Amino acid sequence: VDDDDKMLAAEAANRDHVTRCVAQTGGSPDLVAHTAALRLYLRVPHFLTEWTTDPDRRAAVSRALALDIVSMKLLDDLMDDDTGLDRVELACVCLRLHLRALHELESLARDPKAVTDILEQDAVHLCGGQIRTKRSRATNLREWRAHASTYGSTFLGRYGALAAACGGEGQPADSVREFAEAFAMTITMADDLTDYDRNGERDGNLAHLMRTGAVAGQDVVDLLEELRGRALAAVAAPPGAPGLVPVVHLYTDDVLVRLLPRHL
Amino acid sequence: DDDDKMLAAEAANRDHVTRCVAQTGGSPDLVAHTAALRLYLRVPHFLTEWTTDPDRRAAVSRALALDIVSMKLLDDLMDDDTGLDRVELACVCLRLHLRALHELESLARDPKAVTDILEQDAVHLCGGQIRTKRSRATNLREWRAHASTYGSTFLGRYGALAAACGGEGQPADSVREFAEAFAMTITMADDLTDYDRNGERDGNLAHLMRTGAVAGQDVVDLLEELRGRALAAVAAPPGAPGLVPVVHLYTDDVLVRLLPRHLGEAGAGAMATVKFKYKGEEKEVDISKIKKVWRVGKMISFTYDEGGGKTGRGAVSEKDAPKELLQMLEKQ
Repeated sequence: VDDDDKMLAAEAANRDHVTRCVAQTGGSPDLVAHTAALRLYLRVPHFLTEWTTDPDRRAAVSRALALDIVSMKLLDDLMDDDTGLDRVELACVCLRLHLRALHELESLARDPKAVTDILEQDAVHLCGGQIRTKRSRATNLREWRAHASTYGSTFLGRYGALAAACGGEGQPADSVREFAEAFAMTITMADDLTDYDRNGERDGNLAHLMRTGAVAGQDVVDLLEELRGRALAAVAAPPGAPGLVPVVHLYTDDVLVRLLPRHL
Repeated sequence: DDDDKMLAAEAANRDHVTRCVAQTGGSPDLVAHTAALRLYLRVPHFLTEWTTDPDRRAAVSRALALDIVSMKLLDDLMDDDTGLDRVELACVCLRLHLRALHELESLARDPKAVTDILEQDAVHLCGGQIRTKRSRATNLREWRAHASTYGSTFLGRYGALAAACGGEGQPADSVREFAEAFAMTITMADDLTDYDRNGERDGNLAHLMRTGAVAGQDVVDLLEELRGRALAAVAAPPGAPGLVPVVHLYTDDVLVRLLPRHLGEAGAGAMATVKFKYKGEEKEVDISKIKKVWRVGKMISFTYDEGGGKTGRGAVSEKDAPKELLQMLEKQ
């Protein structure tokens, strides 16, 4: 039973927890399926909980983070209003998953107050950040990274902070967050460079900027290596999460080898 | 001065909400939209009426305002018909809600109480709202079942939170029961108002009344049941007597101002009558056929239309005269 085996079981368990919840609260088959298709979003909680040694606690935190992450993702679908899904179901399922995540996370936290502390702390940065990202679309790498540091980094950083607050002891809180924020940006880039063709995304889209020449391929490679370095550093602080090293290399290399060539 | 306390609480909640919306990056339109939620901003004042300490009362009141408003923005987002920017709506909705959780948790009687209350009936609330839109109500029973979720349960949770966060002397079950009953009176008012203010039809109570699928007298009865439920909750010890005028105000407003707009010529349904004996015969006439009416001691004498230019006569003791007839007296 290796790490891949653990990751795969975690993702399946998170997916089932999510779909059961969506279905019981009235979600239609189409909305349940949409939810089951958020693969990386259902997997990411497993990485964030890599520092949790108790396996039962780890699976509990993982699935609770997955409920809220899916919830925020549905809220995002609701703001772009472009999935064809019923807005009433989206909004209602979004709320229901979120409230269940709050309840599950608070029951796991050493101090239940820490959950709302973390969620309130940089709420203005995250929400005001998402508004500006859509207002003024990015035109170069500086601007792209600035926006992504909110809806990507701060967004995952919070779940990183929640994993440490709900994960028992032996948890270097600042490092789990540091890992989440650097890792988030690597996958946010991956997403941009994938959703260019799969979503017809242009304005503010990193792949678009690379193709139009507003952004240099070497700078994207540089950013990816900076993020790889920051993530590796975060997982090496004590107690340490060595299992995350191959994961950081996997997602970074995938962007360098598969995704970048598609835009240069 | 309860009316002045109420006005100021609404203003203070308004201030707290709009600043929060503005600081998150909500535009002037969105700020105006939330400032316009007058009843939503005032309602937290009713829910916290049992809170003895004024500084806790004001803090709980504004925290409830934050989340009620946030849920109202989520609702504007599921209908997407406000002209507001969807990104601002979603992000301000989230930011307000998160601020409300932090504030309430800081005042709660127990660390898990807030999330326990939000989770306990989240499925009943969320699946209830889905079904309200999925299967439009077609009679009073169905309209009431749906309204008990997005209306009663919705405000009941905030009633429960007001008790959880309001220190000692809170009769939890009572605050919540006042909330659930009052929310339905208000939900009915909104349906009868938004029929014309929004062009709402499918599943709309006023539409069901105009269409004949719901009878006026049943609506009156539901309103009276809700009024009695809210008055009983508010009478439980230690009591919140200040809410008594409030309950009457909203129920009577629906009865007097809104209902008639959807019923027509006297929609009580019960056309009132006068029974009397005239020339050895039993008689009964509709107050509608009644022409002239005057008093002689404790007797009420009158004339009415019998059949064509035909004119009837009668007199009854005032003890046997229906309200309606007695009203014609003074109106004559």
